[PDB]
Amino acid sequence: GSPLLQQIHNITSFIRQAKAAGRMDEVRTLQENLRQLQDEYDQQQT
Repeated sequence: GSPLLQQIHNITSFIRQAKAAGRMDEVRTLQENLRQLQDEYDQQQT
């Protein structure tokens, strides 16, 4: 739970910063990293 949530918080922040700097490749790969970790977090709780 909580450690995974920390990772999720951090990738979410990195996506915000990458969008603000107009770095598209970085945004798209990080969005896929986030999507995979969010499913892992949800399944562990589900």
